[PDB]
Amino acid sequence: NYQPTPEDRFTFGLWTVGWQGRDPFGDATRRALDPVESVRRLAELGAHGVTFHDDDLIPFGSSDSEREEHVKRFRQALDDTGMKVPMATTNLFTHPVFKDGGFTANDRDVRRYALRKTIRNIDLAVELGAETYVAWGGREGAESGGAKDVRDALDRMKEAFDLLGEYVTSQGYDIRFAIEPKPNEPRGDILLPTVGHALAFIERLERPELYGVNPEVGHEQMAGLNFPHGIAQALWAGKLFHIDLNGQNGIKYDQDLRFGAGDLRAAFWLVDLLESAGYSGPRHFDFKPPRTEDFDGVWASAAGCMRNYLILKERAAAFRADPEVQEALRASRLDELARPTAADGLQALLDDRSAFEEFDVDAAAARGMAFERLDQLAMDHLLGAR
Amino acid sequence: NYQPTPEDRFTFGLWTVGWQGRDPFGDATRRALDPVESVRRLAELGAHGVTFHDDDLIPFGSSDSEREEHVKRFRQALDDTGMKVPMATTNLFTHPVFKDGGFTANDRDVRRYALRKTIRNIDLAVELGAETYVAWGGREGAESGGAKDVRDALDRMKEAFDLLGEYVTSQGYDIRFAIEPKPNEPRGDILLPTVGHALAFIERLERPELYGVNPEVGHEQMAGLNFPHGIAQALWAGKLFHIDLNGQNGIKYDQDLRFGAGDLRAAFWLVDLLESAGYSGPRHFDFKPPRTEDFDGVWASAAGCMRNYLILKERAAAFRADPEVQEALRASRLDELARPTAADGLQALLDDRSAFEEFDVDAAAARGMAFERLDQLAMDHLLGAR
Amino acid sequence: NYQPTPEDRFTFGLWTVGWQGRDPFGDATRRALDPVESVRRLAELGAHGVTFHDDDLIPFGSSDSEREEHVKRFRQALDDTGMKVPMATTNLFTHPVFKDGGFTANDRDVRRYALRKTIRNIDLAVELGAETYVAWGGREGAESGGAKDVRDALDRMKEAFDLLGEYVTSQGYDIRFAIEPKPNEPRGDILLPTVGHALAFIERLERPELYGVNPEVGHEQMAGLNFPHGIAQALWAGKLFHIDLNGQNGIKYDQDLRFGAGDLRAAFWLVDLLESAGYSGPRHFDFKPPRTEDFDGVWASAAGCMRNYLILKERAAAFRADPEVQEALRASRLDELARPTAADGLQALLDDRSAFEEFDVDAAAARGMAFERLDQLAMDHLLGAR
Amino acid sequence: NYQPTPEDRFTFGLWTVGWQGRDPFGDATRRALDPVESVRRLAELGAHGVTFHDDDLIPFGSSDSEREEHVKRFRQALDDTGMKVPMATTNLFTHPVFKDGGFTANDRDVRRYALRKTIRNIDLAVELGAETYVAWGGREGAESGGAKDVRDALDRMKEAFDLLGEYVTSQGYDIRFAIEPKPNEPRGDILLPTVGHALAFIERLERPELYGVNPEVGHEQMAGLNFPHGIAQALWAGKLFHIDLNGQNGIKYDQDLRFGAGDLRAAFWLVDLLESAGYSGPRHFDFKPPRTEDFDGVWASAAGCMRNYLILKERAAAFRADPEVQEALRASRLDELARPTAADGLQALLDDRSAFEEFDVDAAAARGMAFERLDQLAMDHLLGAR
Ligand SMILES: OC[C@H]1O[C@@H](O)[C@H](O)[C@@H](O)[C@@H]1O
Ligand SMILES: OC[C@H]1O[C@@H](O)[C@H](O)[C@@H](O)[C@@H]1O
Ligand SMILES: OC[C@H]1O[C@@H](O)[C@H](O)[C@@H](O)[C@@H]1O
Ligand SMILES: OC[C@H]1O[C@@H](O)[C@H](O)[C@@H](O)[C@@H]1O
Ligand SMILES: [Mg+2]
Ligand SMILES: [Mg+2]
Ligand SMILES: [Mg+2]
Ligand SMILES: [Mg+2]
Ligand SMILES: [Mn+2]
Ligand SMILES: [Mn+2]
Ligand SMILES: [Mn+2]
Ligand SMILES: [Mn+2]
Repeated sequence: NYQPTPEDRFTFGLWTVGWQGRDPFGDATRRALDPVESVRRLAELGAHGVTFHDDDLIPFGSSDSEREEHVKRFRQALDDTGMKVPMATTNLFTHPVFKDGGFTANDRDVRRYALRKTIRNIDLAVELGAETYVAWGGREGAESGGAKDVRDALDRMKEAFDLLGEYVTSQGYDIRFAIEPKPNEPRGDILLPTVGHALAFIERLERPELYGVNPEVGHEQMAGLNFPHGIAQALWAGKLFHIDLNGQNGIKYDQDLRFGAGDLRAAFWLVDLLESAGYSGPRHFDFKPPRTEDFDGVWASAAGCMRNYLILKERAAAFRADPEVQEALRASRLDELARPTAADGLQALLDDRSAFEEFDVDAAAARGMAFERLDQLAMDHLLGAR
Repeated sequence: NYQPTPEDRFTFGLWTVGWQGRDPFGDATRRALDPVESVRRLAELGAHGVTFHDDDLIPFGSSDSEREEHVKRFRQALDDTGMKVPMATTNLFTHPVFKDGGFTANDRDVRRYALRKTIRNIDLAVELGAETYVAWGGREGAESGGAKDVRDALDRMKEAFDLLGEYVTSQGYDIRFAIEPKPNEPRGDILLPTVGHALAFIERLERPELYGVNPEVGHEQMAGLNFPHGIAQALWAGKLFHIDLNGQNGIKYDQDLRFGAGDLRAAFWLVDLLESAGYSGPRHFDFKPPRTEDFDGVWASAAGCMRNYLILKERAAAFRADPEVQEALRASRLDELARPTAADGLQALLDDRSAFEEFDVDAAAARGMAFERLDQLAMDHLLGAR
Repeated sequence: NYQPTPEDRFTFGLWTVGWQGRDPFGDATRRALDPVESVRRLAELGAHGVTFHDDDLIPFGSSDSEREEHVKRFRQALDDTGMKVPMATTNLFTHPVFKDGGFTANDRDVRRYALRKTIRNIDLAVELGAETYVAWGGREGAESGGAKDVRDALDRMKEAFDLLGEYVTSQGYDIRFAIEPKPNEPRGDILLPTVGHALAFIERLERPELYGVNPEVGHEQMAGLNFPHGIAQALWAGKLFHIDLNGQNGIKYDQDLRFGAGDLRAAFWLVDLLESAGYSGPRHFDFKPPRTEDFDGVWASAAGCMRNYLILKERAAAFRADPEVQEALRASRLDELARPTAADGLQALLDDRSAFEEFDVDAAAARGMAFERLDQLAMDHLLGAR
Repeated sequence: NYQPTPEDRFTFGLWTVGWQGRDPFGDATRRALDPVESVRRLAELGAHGVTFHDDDLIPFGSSDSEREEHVKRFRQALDDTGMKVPMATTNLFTHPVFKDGGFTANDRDVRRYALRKTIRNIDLAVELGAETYVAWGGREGAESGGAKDVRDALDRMKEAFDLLGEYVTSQGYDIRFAIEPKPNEPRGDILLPTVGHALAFIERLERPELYGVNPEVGHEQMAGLNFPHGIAQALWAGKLFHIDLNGQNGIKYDQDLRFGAGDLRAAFWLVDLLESAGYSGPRHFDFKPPRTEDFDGVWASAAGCMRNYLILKERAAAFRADPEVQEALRASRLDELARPTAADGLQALLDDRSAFEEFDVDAAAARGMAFERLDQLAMDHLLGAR
């Protein structure tokens, strides 16, 4: 039951199952994983593919020789398993050089280095088959108000993203970029803190069609925001290039729980939306098996990610397929929401006395929305109580 | 000391000093204010102007005759005082008809009525001199996931804003629109929940140049976001058409405290930014004198709004004018942030060995940002301790 | 399926289904309910009982004559239905006189009036069968730091609660008091903001055995706290006299959604705890049918409260009864948690070399907690996926 | 100006200025500090004393020989400088063995080891002069609901604290214990999450007089709580044995900014309260110089902690000493708050017709609290604008 297969397009970062358990207040609880072993164990679990930071796959400061050997080993594991690599990203946050940012570090030479580090890994990503290249500006921001001129920082952020878009255009690459928003941590406030801010920023770039968002469940929830709503707006803009799935219990540090944990009802409505809208990108899990777990718990946690997606997928499908739910949706006028407000046009609206002068405001106010009955049908399906 | 004058461009909504003190758990503590008295008392305090909802100025359901009388009284008060009306807005939230929204109500006839209600008040706003027309979609959203198809809702929201833009274009009006974001309350989640989401949505409108944001201090803070950062991004996009100033203590219900209360340091950095960037729009206070206050406390609270702006203005000016602060800004490389990252171009960057192969990553990592010394200079100025 | 009966001990406040829908930004969407009709409709739904504020049952400012008539009507409805009244409370928040508090108002005469208002309703509560009298100090607090000396306020709060305890002792009443904590709203910060603060305060009262807590799901979640954990600590202290069940989506205004909505997984673990610990008090729903709903939606929402409790009750029971879950609990050493740490005593511990000098810290560190596998068993049961 | 001296009782943890800058997403940006150098540099800055975890002073796993040498070096630095050690604590969180807790780990042998680790360091603390021994149960809690039986966990927590109290009683030590609450991080939820929960738990211990709280500014703010209010309640209970001062910007990860940053107005009201109540314990800074800083920034940040306390101390003193503020406090009836509500007694209250039957509720409701004018006087003083 609920066994994942590659058609489900489930993917995992090397850094997820490979997280050793170091947190602000504690040392590693698990040994480091060989990327080759992760590719194999994930393939056995039914995953579609893997993702990586440059520094997950090639240890930082590697010579050309060692770099080659790490990449060759990895590609062989991908060949043995048929695992794909739909997305890759740059580590612009771990090394102390990035303590004030990469693309928006106050130090100009760091910003140039950030771009060269990213461009090198774009080449490798394209070679391995990645269709999306993710930017998470985890270090772009400040802890204090005077440390960062944010208009200048956004100048530098636009400049970097424009340069990356000129680079892929000059190479004839098909890869597109996806910004992964996060409101805070490790910086006190991070630039482009939500899906909305990232989408707005993209529209000021030179080639906006090359850039979308990679929203993460837990990150929008760290701002108390409704993650299905933000995904809906990303889909509405045509910008949902990729997505990070995990769990988060409210407004606190970034938990990265396995998907399904945290806000379970939001996970249900998210899966309902992704499936209904026909999202066809990777279902990527950016999660961390809690450091309480040994290696067997790591793989159980990763399996649980896919399992919870597939259960929720079945619950939302049954919900939508239920005639009683279809009738409830009509009773709540979800169908009227889809009708143009005034396709008859502005002048017809202005002359339409039934829209104002003769609008019976009180009869319309008295019509109950029947939202609670519909939500309890949704709850009944989610819990299997139908 | 710190006495406001009309050149300071301080404005107040009729609904602010006129808030009677009804909250979810209690009845009104103050009698209703005559708009004419508010215009006069505000003018005596040194305010530049007033704003209004349609239903603040004309009681809902007013005949043409009574409407005329309410407007004539109001204009006379504006003539006696020289008070301006730089902004107006529509009440699309109080009446029970709007319980599921205005522009995005599931009921199509409510959406049409919403638009006719707004268009009527745009005409009056333009007549009274308003340069900005604000939309706060306080009822646009949901408490439960199935109640609102958010992609369809954004269709309807775009349709309404496009119709309003066609209307002002057809009338030859100069007025522009500003979306006021709010993440939640009174709906469980509100559509376009932050400055970022509103800015992104604007770029999908037919005439994006007609639309900006009216961000509110407390609303971005209800999402835990950095309000000066969001204002910076609005300024960066050229979209800061208007601004709502008040106070908010963290993530909870919308407090609307007088400006300066709540997050005092954020208020300092906000005033520093507005003044430094040369923002020239109204400094509008969307606040509520707490219901603990009688009428004398109402006017003291409103005076306190302007007073705190002017103190903070002086502190930020002294901060920026301090040679020790100018030197600290250089020590933190705020000037390098303003320099293009790679004006020499992509190819020069790719061939620049000092940007990667020969970049001494560790020497750069060892350079301290000196952010704490700069922030303590900012703290010293804010507190008058220099 | 999942039909509630009076043995389930489900109770509702008159103010819950009777909420007319007035919120900070909107007028009532529903007509007022006759308390007699609420008693009957709730009895038909399978509820065990009702609760009330004094001013829900007798309109404020009622003469003795009218008061008598309102009470007689109500008791007759209770006689016709067999509905019980296990809890009552005082409205010390709606009337403008309480704008700075009841028991801790700065004005001494208001504090005395608060106590007389409460004592009058204790008499009625005792007559109607109430075993618990709830205090919600919704107005006790401040919006600004200088407005309330909090040590003096706690003096006054202790004085009032001591006086109430002397009153019930002098009358020979069996009724006990329960403090309902709330962190904020309508005050900027409310005194005794969480279960913990309320429990600590009780231990300074003259007769601590007369006082417990009435924790509310949404209120602890408004502080981002774990509601099952706080309930566990209340049970551990022997102080869970009563409980308020509802839903809340994170840190924002007090939503009072129907129970089961909001944090669904927390609702599961709460029901699991209440049932496992053998809590036998009322399962009281302090919720508000959203103002989008008409009267049919009001009763559907109230039914949904009980329904979700009973589904979750069945899921947690099946979870606990599962042999695979019992084995998982042993694998995670939940049984070792129940064993005394050092029943051999301090001196034996000090001389036990296996507890320090010879403790193999690394072998113990390597033992995985197997928490993820256990939680995925819990998730499987909650969703019906076993 | 604002130069700290030892009479100000400012203290710092070795782990504060000694924080190397490793965070969840990045490596250390600073070399490790020798505790002897920290003692000296802090003494030069005007600090009163230092605190430590066992593992800050003696590296984990040290032989008796090396342990002795580390302690001797440290005591010599304390002798050269006259620096005191008013508080010490145990590291029960860094080592992987504590991944599920110390005192409440599910594994019984870990709980015993936790206690032996703590008891060893109590001996050293007492020797060095510590009057308070702090327990921060950072690992006590869970990420998932089934992992921790919280009633059993509180049993184990009581058992451990009782054993520690029996140990100090058996040794004739004067040292007292202080629980440092934290709501979350590194566990998803931490047991005893706030000051209130810790105070309540203490009252169930065998010897409650031996236990108080060590509240931290940022930790209560991570729950959105009012830190001055919680301190007031701790003072009211007689339990403010110690205090941790720092800065935090709202509900997010534990920032540990230098004191004064974060919520500046809350810092003002906190200093006002501590000074007014005559708190005489250490003013301890549990903060982390941001990892953006080099060693010079570390000492500037630490100096800034004391500096901001002393500025705020002067502002609050001037506020309280202002005749205009004294008059405002009377206008807001802060003096009436201090008067007993009903020292005439219950029966006199019951027979007092002026407290109910003849209480003019509307005249009392119409009396404005004048809170805004008082708060603007407080704001004026804080900003130096008087
Ligand atoms: O850079 C991309 C990735 O970096 C990871 O280390 C972070 O945990 C993620 O937020 C992000 O998806
Ligand atoms: O509609 C515009 C205005 O409506 C007011 O009632 C709300 O309080 C504000 O958020 C908003 O500025
Ligand atoms: O006074 C007791 C009750 O008052 C109600 O109006 C509030 O909504 C509840 O928080 C509380 O249970
Ligand atoms: O154990 C006591 C101390 O441990 C430190 O590592 C934590 O940062 C503090 O929260 C605490 O004061
Ligand atoms: Mg991610
Ligand atoms: Mg506003
Ligand atoms: Mg309640
Ligand atoms: Mg601490
Ligand atoms: Mn994350
Ligand atoms: Mn607001
Ligand atoms: Mn509530
Ligand atoms: Mn901390």
